[PDB]
Amino acid sequence: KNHQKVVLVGDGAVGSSYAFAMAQQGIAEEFAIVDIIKERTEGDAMDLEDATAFTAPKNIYSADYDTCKDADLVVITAGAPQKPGETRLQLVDKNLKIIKSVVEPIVKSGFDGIFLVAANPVDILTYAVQKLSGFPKNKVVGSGTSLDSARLRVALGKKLDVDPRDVIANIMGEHGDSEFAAYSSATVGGKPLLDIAKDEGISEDELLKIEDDVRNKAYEIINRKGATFYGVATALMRISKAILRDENSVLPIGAPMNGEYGLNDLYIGTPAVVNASGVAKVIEVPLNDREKKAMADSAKQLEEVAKNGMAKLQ
Amino acid sequence: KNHQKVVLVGDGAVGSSYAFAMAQQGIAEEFAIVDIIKERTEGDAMDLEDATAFTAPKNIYSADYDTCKDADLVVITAGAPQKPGETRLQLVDKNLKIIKSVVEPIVKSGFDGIFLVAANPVDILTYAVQKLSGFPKNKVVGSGTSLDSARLRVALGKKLDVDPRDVIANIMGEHGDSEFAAYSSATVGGKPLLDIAKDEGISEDELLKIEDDVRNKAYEIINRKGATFYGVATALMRISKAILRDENSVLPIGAPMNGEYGLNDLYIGTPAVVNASGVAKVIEVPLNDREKKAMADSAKQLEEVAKNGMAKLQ
Amino acid sequence: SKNHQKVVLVGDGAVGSSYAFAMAQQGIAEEFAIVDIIKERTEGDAMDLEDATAFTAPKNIYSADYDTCKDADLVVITAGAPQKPGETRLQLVDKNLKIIKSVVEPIVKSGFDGIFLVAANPVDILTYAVQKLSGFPKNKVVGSGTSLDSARLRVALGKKLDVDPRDVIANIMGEHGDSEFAAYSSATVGGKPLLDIAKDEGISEDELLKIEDDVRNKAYEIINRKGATFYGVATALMRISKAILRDENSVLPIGAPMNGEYGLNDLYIGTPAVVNASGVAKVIEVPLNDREKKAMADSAKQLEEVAKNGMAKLQ
Amino acid sequence: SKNHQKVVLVGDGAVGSSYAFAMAQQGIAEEFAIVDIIKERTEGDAMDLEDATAFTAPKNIYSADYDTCKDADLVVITAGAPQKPGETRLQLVDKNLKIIKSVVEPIVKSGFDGIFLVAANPVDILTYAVQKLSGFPKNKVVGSGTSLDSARLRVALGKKLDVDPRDVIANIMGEHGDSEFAAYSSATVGGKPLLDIAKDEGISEDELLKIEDDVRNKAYEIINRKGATFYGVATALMRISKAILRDENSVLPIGAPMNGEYGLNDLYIGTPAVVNASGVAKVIEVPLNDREKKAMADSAKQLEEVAKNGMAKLQ
Repeated sequence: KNHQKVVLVGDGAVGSSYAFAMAQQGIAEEFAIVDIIKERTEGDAMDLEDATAFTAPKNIYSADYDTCKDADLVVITAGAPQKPGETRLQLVDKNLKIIKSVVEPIVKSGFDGIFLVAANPVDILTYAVQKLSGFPKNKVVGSGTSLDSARLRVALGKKLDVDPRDVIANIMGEHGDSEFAAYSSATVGGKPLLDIAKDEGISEDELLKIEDDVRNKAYEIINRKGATFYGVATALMRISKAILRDENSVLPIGAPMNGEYGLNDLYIGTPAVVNASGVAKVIEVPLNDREKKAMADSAKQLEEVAKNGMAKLQ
Repeated sequence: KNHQKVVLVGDGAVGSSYAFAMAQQGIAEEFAIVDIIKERTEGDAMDLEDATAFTAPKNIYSADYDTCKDADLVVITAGAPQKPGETRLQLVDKNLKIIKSVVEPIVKSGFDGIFLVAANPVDILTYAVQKLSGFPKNKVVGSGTSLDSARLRVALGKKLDVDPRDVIANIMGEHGDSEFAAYSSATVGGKPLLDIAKDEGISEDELLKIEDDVRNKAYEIINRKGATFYGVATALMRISKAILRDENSVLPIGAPMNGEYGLNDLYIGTPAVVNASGVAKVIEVPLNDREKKAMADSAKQLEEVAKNGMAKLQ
Repeated sequence: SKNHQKVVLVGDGAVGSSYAFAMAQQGIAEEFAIVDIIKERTEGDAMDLEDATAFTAPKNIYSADYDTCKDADLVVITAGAPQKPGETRLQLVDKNLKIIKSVVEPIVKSGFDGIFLVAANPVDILTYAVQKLSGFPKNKVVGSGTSLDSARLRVALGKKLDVDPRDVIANIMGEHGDSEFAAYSSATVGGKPLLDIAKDEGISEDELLKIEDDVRNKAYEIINRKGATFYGVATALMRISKAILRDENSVLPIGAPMNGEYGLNDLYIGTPAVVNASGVAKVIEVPLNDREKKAMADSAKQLEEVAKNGMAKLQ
Repeated sequence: SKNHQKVVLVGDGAVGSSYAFAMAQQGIAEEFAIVDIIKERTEGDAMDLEDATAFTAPKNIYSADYDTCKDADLVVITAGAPQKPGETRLQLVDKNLKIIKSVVEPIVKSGFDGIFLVAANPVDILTYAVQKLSGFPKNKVVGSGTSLDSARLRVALGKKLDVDPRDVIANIMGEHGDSEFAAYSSATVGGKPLLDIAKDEGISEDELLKIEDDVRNKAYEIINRKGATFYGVATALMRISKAILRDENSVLPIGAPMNGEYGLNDLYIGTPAVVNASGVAKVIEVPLNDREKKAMADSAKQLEEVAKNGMAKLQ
């Protein structure tokens, strides 16, 4: 084959934004859009097409699951949101059944590329996507704590007047309320962030609120304009370029665990090296006492829910 | 001042997409969002911020009209859509009153940058923005037939298997039903498009439908997914870079007329040279008999509606 | 391949070293092999060029031999000695034909199955030779041809009109060299005839024939100032290389295989052509007015006799 | 200014010509003046570099004199003669101090009010001199300093770990040259200590001291192969130039004015620093372990005596 083919599954606000971000960046020459309502996925290809007159060329079209036979990359944003009076366990059970109905026909098409999974809850569903496909663990890449890392970075940028790209600051654990900022491993210019904190008169106090503001930014953005999508759309575009450009770039992702942090048989938020084979390397960072306790607490929790969910899905 | 400041006015789907497209492209270091509902324009700055961790740095914030004092660029997407049982004349009268309420406070702030006007109907409202501001005509740039040119280009690309960027094909006239494709001036590689048409067995017949499909793509996209925004968002980003990078780039825009096509005292769709001063040069293209008749018909029509509208607005 | 893309450069002179650096800046091709005779120089260059990768996109840059071509997507041939003072164009031709034979045989022996881009001068003779000697289909030998001088014409018409050179759609056509011409009648700015732009701007017939002549002399004029010319063609090579590796189907002026276009066949010559992952997708046959019809015929007949005598002599 | 940005290059040697080409590829700065002694070469170069603009972003590239600096945002000084065989470092110092005096006086006389970026070797002595001789605040003289060798260290640690060199946060620090060191204790990959990466990867203390030494020798090793080194620093200059013109507040290793950081004052020296439209925004004072504390002190004391004797001699 002559050029690179991404398949997006799920053309909601997250998925649409991803497709547009890949249109602006001129990444992937062919872009397949797969969802249930074919009239919408068509309208979206027609709308997204119009950008290719000012960006790089791209053949964007609406498709079905079979398009994956010759895909390099399947991006799964497929899932229903949290309806009021739906608990997290019902959201989990509803979304596992959605992801089973996406993975099985992708794998039946003879797709042998890389998965990036972005559907919430993302570390449960990255686990599920690997279980259901049979794919090697490194060829299922989780979006995981990429976005919330990006959020910690943008917040620490504004507080220090540093380009967000040079804040090496990681949100780690299960994407969601049990995640934490790995502040003791975090640096700007090689200099510890907890040293920058002490010279800038930024207390332990403020850093725990900065951390808690990252966890609540989804809520705060949903509560203002109804949804959140540009952040993750961009995080997804960035992991997409590490894979397709074979970069060996260092990104916080939902990465398969094989002993790192004392964890196994689990996807969870850590810095990883990302390339054409997916997760190349987990980077196992030094955790202080609080971070170590949040990673253990976050992981054990995530494991029970992801295994009962697969057991109940069957 | 040390860096470039864009102000978007109007943070609907068109405006939001524009802001994201400028975030991906790393164009403008400071990006002000002005609309009525401050909780939405805030939510959008918070959402758009998150991209700057993977793209170039950008200080995006919600503001009011006063932010324009030190703006290089004001992008006006402000306007209400066409409600069913609203005629075009009521849409015109409603949108003129909206644009008067945007222009007056921008000009009161002491803004002395460039306008790009994208609110529909765009050639009436580019006219209005120039009348209301008192600004020299070249410092009011219309979005005009940029999008629909982009659409003709993408359609002729697919039909010939040519990168849409190398189809030099212009939609001209008033953006809307009275516009036409300047096919006799259109070329690929220097070679006339009507010669490519005759070798490719593409009839006069097919080209008039290709033209009519460009005019109906808004409708067709609205009818599939409820709205159209990625095309114009990208067209707006592209004209935005010609201004801010002082490019002297050739783009189809709503350009001020001073004798070109036998027209005066009018903004209308033509290729123009775009730079840091706005419209540098109108490019007056050869029209065949049909194109000349569509440009005259489109322009006279647009003039009566734009002058009654300003007369009624007062 | 496709998901980790490999360019091989053959010839790490000024043109080739500039090419590698332009491909370093643009972040195009994940792997970049340099093949030249003196390995201590091709190594020193890969060491200097990798220093860029800390600020540009990642790239595996290294000195190699001809065997590296087995898994290459794209082989860029800049190799050949330039014109010595008492050397005739015929001896430059005969010398560089024997050099390109000595590059092509080991490329083919490596099992290389990707695309050639030929930049060695004289470029339309040597693109002919690369095709005859490789056995590769005509579409997978792309000649740099009139890309650079097209770039020169566009930049000169851009300074004259204060237009972005990327929107000045003017081609230099024919054999790259003294016989080439500006296709001014087919040339356009936003779809406007350039001859009409010329008449409104007070640019006469004779100023355009000088602009055309000044393009053919720019190499000499630059060589006489700073000893050599390379940034132009380095860029043109990078641009054709991006159309191939990104499968763009972009319209570029190139040395394009002829099959009836301009009444020509069994020749590579300067025309706008659609370029993608398979090399030359589509030759654009542009309309020629009476002067440039006669310049294309004159340029092509000439280039044919020299390419056929040269290959007859080589073989 | 801001909306049409002007860089002036002073010195169109190999380093400066590469810089201009990298700035051509990246589409940074709308106007680019080249100021050197031999005007026929600075013209030939502007003619060759403009040929790029047909495929890259538009740019007004031209040969100028020192007066062009009046409306410049950024003046890049690469100017100075390299080390002649029987020349001591003191005579190289004394020769290049008198050259930089002869560049700085007419820049200042033009009414130039933008930022200096100083790349001429020895770079931390000559950044000191550019500040003393210009009268400009310390923040508006940015030294290229340890940017290139930082780039070298990162590319070498990237090949060893198969990590994108852009994610290897390792700095070379001190005086650019033989006294400089790799700040390995403060160095990190995704927030992981590099010394921990070293111990898991079986990379010993002695291999890291060789990697450090191999960075200090890379210039020599490249010069011995291909006569000169330029693509590295050309790139480093382009990167610092983008942080200034885009007001990025990006963290880069540079020759940064000292005001108490490392117990140093009244010196330019290699440290990571935040760089924006006002030049040096913020020096990052990184933690030094016992070896690199003693390398920074040793490097800085040395550089101080030579910069003060040299300016005493010049003045």
